[PDB]
Amino acid sequence: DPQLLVRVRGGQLRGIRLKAPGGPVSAFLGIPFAEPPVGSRRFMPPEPKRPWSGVLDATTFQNVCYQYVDTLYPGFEGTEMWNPNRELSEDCLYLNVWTPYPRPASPTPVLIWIYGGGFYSGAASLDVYDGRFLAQVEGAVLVSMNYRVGTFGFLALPGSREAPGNVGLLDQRLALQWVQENIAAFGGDPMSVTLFGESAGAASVGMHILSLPSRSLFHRAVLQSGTPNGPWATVSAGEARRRATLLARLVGCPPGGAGGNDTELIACLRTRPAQDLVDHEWHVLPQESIFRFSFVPVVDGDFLSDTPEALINTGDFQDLQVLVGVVKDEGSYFLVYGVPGFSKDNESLISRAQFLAGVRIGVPQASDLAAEAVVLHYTDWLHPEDPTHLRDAMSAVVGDHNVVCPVAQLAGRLAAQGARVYAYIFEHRASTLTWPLWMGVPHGYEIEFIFGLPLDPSLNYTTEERIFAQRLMKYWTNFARTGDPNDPRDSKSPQWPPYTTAAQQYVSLNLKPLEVRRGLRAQTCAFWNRFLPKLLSAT
Amino acid sequence: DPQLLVRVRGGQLRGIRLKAPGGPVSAFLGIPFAEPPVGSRRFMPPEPKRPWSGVLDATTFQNVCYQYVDTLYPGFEGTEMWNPNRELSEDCLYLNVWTPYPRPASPTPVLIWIYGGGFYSGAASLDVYDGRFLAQVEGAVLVSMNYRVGTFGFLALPGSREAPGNVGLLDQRLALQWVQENIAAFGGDPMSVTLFGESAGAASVGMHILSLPSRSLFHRAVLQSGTPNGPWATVSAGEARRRATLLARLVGCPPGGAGGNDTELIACLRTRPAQDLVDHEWHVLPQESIFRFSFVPVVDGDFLSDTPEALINTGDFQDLQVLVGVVKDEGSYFLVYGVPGFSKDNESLISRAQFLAGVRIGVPQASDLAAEAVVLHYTDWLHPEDPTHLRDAMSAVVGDHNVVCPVAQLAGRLAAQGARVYAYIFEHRASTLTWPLWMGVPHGYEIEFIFGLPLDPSLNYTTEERIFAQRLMKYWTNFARTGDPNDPRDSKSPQWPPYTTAAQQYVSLNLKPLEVRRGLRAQTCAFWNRFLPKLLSAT
Repeated sequence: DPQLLVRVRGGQLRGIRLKAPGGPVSAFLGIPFAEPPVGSRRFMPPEPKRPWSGVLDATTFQNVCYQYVDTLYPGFEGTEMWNPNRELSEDCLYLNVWTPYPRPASPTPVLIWIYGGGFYSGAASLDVYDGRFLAQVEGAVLVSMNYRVGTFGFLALPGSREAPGNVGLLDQRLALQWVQENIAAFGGDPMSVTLFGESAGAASVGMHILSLPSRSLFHRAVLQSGTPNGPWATVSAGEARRRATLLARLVGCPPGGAGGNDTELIACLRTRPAQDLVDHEWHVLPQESIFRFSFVPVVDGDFLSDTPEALINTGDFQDLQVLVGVVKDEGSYFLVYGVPGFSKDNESLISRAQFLAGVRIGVPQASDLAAEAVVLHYTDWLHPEDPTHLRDAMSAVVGDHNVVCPVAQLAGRLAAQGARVYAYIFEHRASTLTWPLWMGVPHGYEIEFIFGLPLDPSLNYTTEERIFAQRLMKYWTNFARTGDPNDPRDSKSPQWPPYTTAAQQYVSLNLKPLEVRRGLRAQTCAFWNRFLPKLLSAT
Repeated sequence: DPQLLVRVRGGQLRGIRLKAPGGPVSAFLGIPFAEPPVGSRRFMPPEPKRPWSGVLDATTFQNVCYQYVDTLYPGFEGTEMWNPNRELSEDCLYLNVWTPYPRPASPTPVLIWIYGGGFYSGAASLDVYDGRFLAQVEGAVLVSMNYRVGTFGFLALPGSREAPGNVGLLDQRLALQWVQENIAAFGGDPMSVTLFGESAGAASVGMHILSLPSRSLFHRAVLQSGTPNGPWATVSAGEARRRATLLARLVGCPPGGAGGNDTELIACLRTRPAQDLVDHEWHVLPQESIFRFSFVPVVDGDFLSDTPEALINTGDFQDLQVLVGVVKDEGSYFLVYGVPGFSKDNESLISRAQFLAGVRIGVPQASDLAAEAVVLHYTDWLHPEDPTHLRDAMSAVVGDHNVVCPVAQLAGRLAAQGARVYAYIFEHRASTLTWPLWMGVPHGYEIEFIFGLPLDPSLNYTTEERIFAQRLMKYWTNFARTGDPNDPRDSKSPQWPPYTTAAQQYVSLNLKPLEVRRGLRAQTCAFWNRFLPKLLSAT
């Protein structure tokens, strides 16, 4: 079947024909995009996959990059669903392609997805990132690649030749240059590349916009629940180094009282079993905390010329179309992972003292005064001990601090600089959600919908959820083709207005039709984005 | 007429028969309560008036104590109404008495009023403090004394024998001891003394509660728009001294490069024409500001054993009944007196920069960071330049900082310590009000109502206002007799609940019936009463 047989710039491939509810889909899973970054390649910028003979099989999902695996709640769908579903391996630089069966007629727009998992975990192989529905139904050419997370992706000794950092991003950039020079053959338009990701994938998409060289490889961008500018998606060189060598040292690299040879250091590191590194991953953070990750993009003054803050602050984004948004309760999920009093198993009605402590875990960089400021802001002084309030407060400190305000800081900075921005607030809690009611709509629970999982009848969502999904898919693909999530020409009732400095408009993405709103946590985010920082830089 | 002829502990007096709308009233105006504090008596604690021969005439209002006179808007009722309406003079220690004609049957409860004017101005002689209606109508024995304001009342050189401070308060205490030993003869009950005052009079009432010796002279207390604990009603010894000597020095006391003799200093000061002092009154403040006064009660460690803060913080007020409240816009009035952009003549739609400056005048003690905090808190980040918002914001910074939050800090501290507290928010703007609409209900515009001025038909308020007034008078006299502003036994519809730490209940005093509410500016006041201070004590 020529539908499943495609010649790529480096060789032939055989896809597989998948069956989505509305029909058939072509799927080319496992395409090498680079030479496995193993052995003396570990910590190195990726290299273009060499051309192969014969027909490369591409009927299946490849190995997940090497990464920590979540224990915490073993056998629990809520956590497991995020875990690797393929074998772990340093040989994981592959991407996927879904195209409607049969290949489109003309150059369809492409949706390149970037998975997220703190920069330390994640995989395109995942169920919720099943690009079949968006290709099947909205007739889109969808691509999802794997990029090195953890030490392998980001361990860096800034200035070094052999562990220079951000290589997990270069992985994604490489997948992008490949989509450029080969998506054509799948019926995709190399001229309408729309990047889109969640958590650190969103953060990533952000970095592509902030990085010159990534510019020519995409035209539109979506950033769900995450940005390049907050407190957790980048570290300085100094800290990077501090956590590289510290990690090295815990692994015996270098052995003895040796030193001053970054090369020997990396050479040594390059011999340790992958799992040895993952074993010490979490011991290099400088404080007890949540929503803070050990190995993530570093401000090298290369891939990022300066901090994302400085960049979105003075960049020229005068033409960029960008969709951005957030969910009802970003912070909830993270509380279970480390804030005394919280669990998925009870209502986590915490004490005040617990909440006071939470604030220091959740805002680890905060001095005392700054912590005080945060407590002032989230305490309800008519009921400073209501456990239910405290509980939700904790979730807000975390969610606002890491996701919401940073989103809003980016939305506004973008708009003010030229961007056409759109914003939203996912508020629908999936019926199927396995987390406790108290977490409401946790970080990452919009994905099932954007991808169109409710369209699968076996999965069993509600018809509303299904319709909902379709609506959501429609907005994305529409922003994808046009650069406006809006019903074509067809001005079908509710409209989605561009987020603007002055009006500050965003929409409620939920079961009830679009419902425009103004100001994304405006006060709260003024707290965080405007004042808090000066407090911190004083203390 | 024996009604108008009364023998007091020191001599005979002849009252005059006044005519209130509902009938006749006995009025004993001008009763010396102390020996004129003139000459070598200036700056000295007051002394009990010597007994006189014959029949002391008491048919008229005596001289207003020596004080600055407001220019600003000459001929304008809004300011003039506060100005002296009698001759100025250091010989002003007299009080007044209104009793219903004819003398009550049995010991009526007494309402002793304490006028307020920044501790620098004021007089019982004023029109709005006409105790005839409250005696006429609610059959109450009302008393209003004059106490030395300004330098004469408060200039102090702490530790000195001859200018020890707080003598204006001792004046009021003396009037109190007189009411004690003589109100009896006017049909008043020396056993049901209810102090009640506004602005610094309220602040004063507060100090009586905080001062042991004032305790035995009153049983209930009301504090309108003012408390002993805020930022402006007390100064330390050190500052007191600093402003005494500085004032002295500007007046040539002592002349030359002399010194180290507080006595010579005061002796010298004691020779300067009263107006010479008033002339330099306003030059000893340490910063440009508003709602800040030069000469006011000092924390001597005598009349006040420690700061009012410390006192309401650890005092035992377990039995005290106290009514407390505030008006819609405390801060408005003060803006005209010194905040660039404001005037009574235009809508004062200020610029942002103006508002930024306002904040430093209005919160003179604030460091930069603290000012920042205040700006953060009152700026509306969706419209940080809306002049109308800025305008009202300025008024709130001032009103919350000086009156509201301090009231709330006291209410709560009292309640928590045993007090039975009641609270309110006067929200009715008199129809007659001559200030611009933008000031809404300015500091001091409840007085007309509590005193019952609308009952006078010539004055021409609205019937509602009249009825309103009657209602208000009823609450006061009721709190006065019972210690509960509530309709007797007669549970006549809406009830006024005690302000409590937990529920934080207060009521809307306005045209529409009582309407209980919870939390007096709860967030805002948490800002000011809890956080702001630590910010300031850090900076």
